Parts: sequence; C-alpha cells; structure tokens
Amino acid sequence: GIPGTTTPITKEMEPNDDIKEANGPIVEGVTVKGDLNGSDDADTFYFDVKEDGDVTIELPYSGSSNFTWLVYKEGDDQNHIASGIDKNNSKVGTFKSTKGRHYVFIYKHDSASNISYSLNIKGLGNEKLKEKENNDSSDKATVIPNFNTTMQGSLLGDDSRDYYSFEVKEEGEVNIELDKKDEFGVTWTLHPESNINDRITYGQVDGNKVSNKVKLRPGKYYLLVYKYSGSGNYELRVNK
Ligand SMILES: [Ca+2]
Ligand SMILES: [Ca+2]
Ligand SMILES: [Ca+2]
Ligand SMILES: [Ca+2]
Repeated sequence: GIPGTTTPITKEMEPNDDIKEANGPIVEGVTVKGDLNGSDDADTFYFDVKEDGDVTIELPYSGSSNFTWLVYKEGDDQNHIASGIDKNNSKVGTFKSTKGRHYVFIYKHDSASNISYSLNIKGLGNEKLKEKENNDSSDKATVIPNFNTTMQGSLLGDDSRDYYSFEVKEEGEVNIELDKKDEFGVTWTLHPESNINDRITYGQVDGNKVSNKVKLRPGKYYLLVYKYSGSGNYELRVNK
C-alpha cells in the first residue's frame, strides 16, 4: 500500500519511474541527489506536507534544460497541480497546498540528454509530537528527532522538569523557542551531552515565548525545560 517509513532519503534509488515506486520520504532541510542519464527519463519522489501553506521546490541541475518537474497530490495521479519554471539553472516553483502526501515527478523529453540534479523542498511545516514521561533526568530525555518538530508538553503539579535531547549533525545557529500556552514561570537551559553541568545558554522571555539562538557544533545536546512557579502547558520548537 502506501509506504509509512519515517527514514528520510538523501539519494534516489532506482527504479523510481512512476508514482507507485516513488522514492521517499523527502524531508525539509535534507538535499536529495539524483540524475536522469541515458534512457532513465523519469524519477519520482514523495513528501508529506505537515501543515497547510506554501511549498517551494528548488531543483538546481547541470546538463540539458530540456526537462521539468510536476507535482501531484495523493488521490489524483493524472492532473498535476504545479510545475517548475527554469530560473538560473534550476527549476523552481512555489504552490499552495494542504496537508497530505504529494509526489514530485521529474522527467526529461529527450533520452539522449544527461541531467544531474539536486532537489530541495521547503515549507512543509512541523510535525507535532508529545513528550514522553518519565523524562525527569537526562538519561530519560525525550528525543526531538529533527528540526521540523513541535513538541507538546506540560509541567502540571509534581512534574517540574522535562528533559529533551537533539542531535546537531553540522555546525550552525539553532533557534530554540518555547511557546507558553498558559501563564507560569517556565524557562529552559541547554547543555552538552558530555558535560550536563556546563550550561551553554538559557531561554529569555519575550512576550509569550521563552527563546534564544546559539551557534552549536556537531554533537548531542540536552534541553531541560523546568518550571519555577505555577503550572501549565507549552510547545517547544528547535529550529534551523
Ligand atoms: Ca534517476
Ligand atoms: Ca528513474
Ligand atoms: Ca512534562
Ligand atoms: Ca517530566
């Protein structure tokens, strides 16, 4: 039936020549490489839109410009809803969609052509996950699996600490935003895995958010969300 695997791809895997054998999932922030060389004239990928909004596909390429991409939404494999425009040696386009599975079908018109491409998709939205109690110590931290996840948590009553972990795979600035659903005293601290006492940064209140940006190098990190007054619910986004 419809593949439900959650492991993203970074590279195509033939055969992927129509919607029924599409490679995927492609996720935001992870580049996929492939090529349409010789008689390989079509490649198909799928991706999941997690929140309604505007989705952008950018496909930088080298080789012939004689090809394009079409997008289809699950449920209608005949009528494509968007196609790419050539701009500066890439095929780009933005289209509005609603949540659900979509397919990008890249195909060339002349089978003498050699084309290689990389594919970037943006604007897919965040998946919402719940924290997993008990997460009151770093060894029981709830894993944040990628940088397109909103974690939903609460600190009601006895529960005063929620530890989360995330991995940074390449150096860059990370944005940590806790959104307070209720008015209470909550904050967060960030720690390296190797030194749970070394405090790297601390969240700063700005209106209803407690946030900070920090440049981190590759590695695993612990994020402790803890309350110092009242009780309430929050959502937690770690963004790149
Ligand atoms: Ca291919
Ligand atoms: Ca193919
Ligand atoms: Ca909790
Ligand atoms: Ca907890």
